Amino acid sequence: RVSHEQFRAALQLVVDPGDPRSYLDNFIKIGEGSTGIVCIATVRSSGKLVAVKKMDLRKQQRRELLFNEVVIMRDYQHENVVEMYNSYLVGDELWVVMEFLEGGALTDIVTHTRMNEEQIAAVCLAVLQALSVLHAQGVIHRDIKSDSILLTHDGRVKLSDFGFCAQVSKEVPRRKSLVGTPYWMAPELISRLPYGPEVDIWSLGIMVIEMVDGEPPYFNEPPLKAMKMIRDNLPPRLKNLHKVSPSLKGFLDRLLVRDPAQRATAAELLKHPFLAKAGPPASIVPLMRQNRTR
Repeated sequence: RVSHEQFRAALQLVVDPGDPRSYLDNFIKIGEGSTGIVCIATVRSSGKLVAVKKMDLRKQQRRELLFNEVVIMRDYQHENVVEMYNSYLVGDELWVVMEFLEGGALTDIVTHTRMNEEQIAAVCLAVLQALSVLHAQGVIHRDIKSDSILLTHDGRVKLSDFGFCAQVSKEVPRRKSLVGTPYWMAPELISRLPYGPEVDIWSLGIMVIEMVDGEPPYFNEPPLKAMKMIRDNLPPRLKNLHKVSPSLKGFLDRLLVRDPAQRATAAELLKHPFLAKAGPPASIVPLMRQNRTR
């Protein structure tokens, strides 16, 4: 029996108090996640562009996850993680004022264009460098996908949408809770078992299929049957298994391991040769819609 009020009071302390509508003006909606809207605003004083994630407290499936965002954006800061400026509380909504990422989402790049290996390797590297820090401090970002990955004007990768991450300790080292995007889920999570931080390594594997094949495995299928197939059947494979290098296939084989105990860790993968192909963040800039002619 956690009242809507008792909850608000819990956030009232962890957030920046006051009304952010005081110093922000140019509110226009850019996109929409499962949690809420990512409406972008302009500052009055600086005159700079910032993203403002509004999320309703009442309209939530798992309400106590709202903490994840802000609680990870701070205490877990990094070059390949999004920067949060502030976080306020308004009416019945949670407003998180964040850095504006000019490059946009990865979803756009993979669907419309085909990335070469040197670009794909750069993205995987940046994510692992972010994960290796999170996993080491005991964090599981349980919703890894192209939709959660944002890019800068440089093309520098930034992991985002932390709402679906989880904390683990020596007391509670694993979790059962079912969280993430059906298609990018690891089997042990789909099966509703104790899952450690290796769920993200499978999910990163599914993103590599998304990066190559444009969409993830069994995507055209319904959501419930897609999971049954990932859980029951063999590790999913690429359609373009002929175009990929010997290195990439060998890399992805360590990501898409069904048995979590056998599936590679974050630290392990950083040493893998494939990530030597990783091209400069500037090599992603041409593939960004802004510069795409169509």
